[PDB]
Amino acid sequence: MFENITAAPADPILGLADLFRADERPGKINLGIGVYKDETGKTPVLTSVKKAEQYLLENETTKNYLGIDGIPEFGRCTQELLFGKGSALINDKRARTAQTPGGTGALRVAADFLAKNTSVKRVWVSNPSWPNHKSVFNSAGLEVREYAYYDAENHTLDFDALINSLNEAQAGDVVLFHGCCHNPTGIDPTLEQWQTLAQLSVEKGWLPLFDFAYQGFARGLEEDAEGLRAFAAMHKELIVASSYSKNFGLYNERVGACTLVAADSETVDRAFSQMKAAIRANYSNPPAHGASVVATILSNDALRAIWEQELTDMRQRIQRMRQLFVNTLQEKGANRDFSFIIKQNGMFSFSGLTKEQVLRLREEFGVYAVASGRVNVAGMTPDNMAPLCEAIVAVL
Amino acid sequence: MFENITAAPADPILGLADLFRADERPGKINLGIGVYKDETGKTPVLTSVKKAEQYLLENETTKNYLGIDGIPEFGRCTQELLFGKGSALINDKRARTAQTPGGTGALRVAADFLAKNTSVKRVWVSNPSWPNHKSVFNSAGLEVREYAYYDAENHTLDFDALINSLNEAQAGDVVLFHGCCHNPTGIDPTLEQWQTLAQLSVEKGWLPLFDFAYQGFARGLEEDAEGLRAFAAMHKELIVASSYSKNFGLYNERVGACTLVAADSETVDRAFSQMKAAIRANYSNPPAHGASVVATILSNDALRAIWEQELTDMRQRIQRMRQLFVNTLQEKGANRDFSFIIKQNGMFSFSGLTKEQVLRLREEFGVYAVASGRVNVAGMTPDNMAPLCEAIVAVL
Ligand SMILES: Cc1ncc(COP(=O)(O)O)c(/C=N/C(CCC(=O)O)C(=O)O)c1O
Ligand SMILES: Cc1ncc(COP(=O)(O)O)c(/C=N/C(CCC(=O)O)C(=O)O)c1O
Repeated sequence: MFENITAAPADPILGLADLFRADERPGKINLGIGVYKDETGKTPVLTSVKKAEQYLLENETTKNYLGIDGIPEFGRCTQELLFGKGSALINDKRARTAQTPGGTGALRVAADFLAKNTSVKRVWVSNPSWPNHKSVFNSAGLEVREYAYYDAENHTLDFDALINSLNEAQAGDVVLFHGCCHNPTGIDPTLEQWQTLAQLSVEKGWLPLFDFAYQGFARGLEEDAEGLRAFAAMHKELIVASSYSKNFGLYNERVGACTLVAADSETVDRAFSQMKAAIRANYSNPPAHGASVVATILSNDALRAIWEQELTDMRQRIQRMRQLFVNTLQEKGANRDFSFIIKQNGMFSFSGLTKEQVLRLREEFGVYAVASGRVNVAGMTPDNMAPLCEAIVAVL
Repeated sequence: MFENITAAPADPILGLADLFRADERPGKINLGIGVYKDETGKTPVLTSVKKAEQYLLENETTKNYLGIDGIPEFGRCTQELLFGKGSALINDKRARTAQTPGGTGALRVAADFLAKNTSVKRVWVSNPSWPNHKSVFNSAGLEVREYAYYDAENHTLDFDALINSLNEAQAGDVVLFHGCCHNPTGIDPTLEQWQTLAQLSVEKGWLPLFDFAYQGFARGLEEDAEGLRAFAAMHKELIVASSYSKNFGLYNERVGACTLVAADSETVDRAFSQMKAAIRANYSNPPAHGASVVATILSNDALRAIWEQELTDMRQRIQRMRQLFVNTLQEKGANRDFSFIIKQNGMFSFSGLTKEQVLRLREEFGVYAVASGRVNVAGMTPDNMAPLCEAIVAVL
């Protein structure tokens, strides 16, 4: 049965972990996978998370199954983060949330739900985007088409090209938007651009699907949700796939949410029952530990204050690394303008390196980035910055 | 987009939790969902698990992503449980294991892997089986056909009907076997019947898929894997979807494994790369907490001894409830032979109640079972046994 199976191609991102660690030389520097590092080059457990875990250890009395949609408090807290306390969507009970294994899990549940219960056949994704978007949607039987996004000359959002691209999208197509911290470009729509896009998607009959993996890493929790909320104010229906992997540092505990919004309570409840059916036939019900940590923190004033400051600390350290990166590149070498790196949002910079320059960085210098030229600024430290920048200057 | 979606039908099992708890009367008795209860009617966290969780709390330094296939130690420990220490499958490196979110997750990963990478179109499942089998395989685009299994007159395995049923299976079809503790009948093949089936599946060209959710609940860890190992000794290829939900009491942490076996190391590695691709496009990588607990326990002599005794305690309490059930039914009423309940394996008894008798039990008496007549013996206690048996006798 298996003797004729062809090997899968290497994953453009996760496969870097394989190449790394297999690399035996001491000075190697990992700027690949999007995981936060502190100033010592480690990815620690958040202190708020350790405190929540101690509370769960001391107070959990059962591991009995959650409902298919997970912990109710987790869903309520998620909807408040997305839409705002006092939101009309929440008051009118227009939103239902399923706790999922990660943001990836939420994207797949959305895709399965859409493929089986609607007329959706196509998802529009930005060029460039996260490489696993195409994989998730294709796996559900949906085709993926690309829209223009990035002006590489000016390092801006090519808004006119984006709009003209999406003219080929038909009513009933899904359009995927990154909520904030675009992966890989770090360039987000302005509020006015979000507002224009919200209006256009209504008029064109697109179903918005938000991928919201970095809330809090651009400007702040409320600020980063402005685009989503502009869409929520205009649309009867949308889907949000959100992740707590980065902003709680809970990567391996698989903590995400799929939030379904419809015109009214009766409709969203009926539609959500089919989302739950899609979950039941996938992994049955979701993993409690990570989501319980998130719910415990978000619903407690003390823990939430600790966590919000830890998230602020992460955001500010990345911003400090952006500036140090630009300054150190000017030292040690070029003689080219990298000021655009300072304005980018999130953990990545899309640095202008070619595929071959990235290969050379890996092979010659032990500096690891993604072939797209994406580098993880959150992986930079005061200690590794000089060798990193010396390496980049060497490859031009 | 959503205004025309039809509501999903109620889940035959998990939907009981909804009907329960919504039921406001004090004397209600839950014999539905397959979760262990102790003598006090609670589903506690195992002590071995609490100890492992304290160790993780004290020693975990990161939540950085696991590999797509999860914790390496978890996979090694899983393969030893399935195949035995010193197994040829392990020595020849013919098996690869992915840590998954639950046994359900492992079944779905198997199904997706098979649908996309092989010529499999059909899965054969026993009549009766777990209702979610059909849902999982259909969701991957595989059709499900049923084979005969149960002689209800003699409460035995109808082996001749099983064999004649499977004559309609073609080479290249998948045949699903429950490893031990058949859900819902509690009737397993004898070792000699397993050995016959292993030989027959080789000659017929079936791909065996084992669902192994209850290892340790029939006779013991090694004993319960005899059937699987008989198949392993005869087949070049098979798949095992196993769960630690029940035998570690880790239901809501979603701890399972999908184990792929091929003729040699080169083949299983090539095939497993496509299993990892199927996972990446689903939930990306698996939840660490539950699987880390399992790995921590299985790989430590002290913790594993505590856990093995806790599992023995659970198995023996269920056996004591089987006897108390049969004895108490004879008291309080019938006048019918229930001795077959004593010989059944696992947490369920398939009691001979009709759909309407089960409805009456729920509506009139607040006793909750599945419409198939399946009752959770592990939900019976010395304290709830008399009202339970009085209710059953009342409906005949
Ligand atoms: C836009 C976007 N959507 C979803 C995800 C996945 O989040 P989780 O499934 O919660 O780990 C991510 C995580 N991205 C990573 C982390 C590793 C990965 O999954 O690729 C990266 O680009 O390096 C993301 O950037
Ligand atoms: C033969 C068989 N295969 C897989 C599973 C699912 O195990 P997990 O996904 O690890 O929770 C189960 C769990 N069965 C339950 C528990 C609740 C459920 O998932 O249906 C039941 O029949 O009541 C099972 O019996």
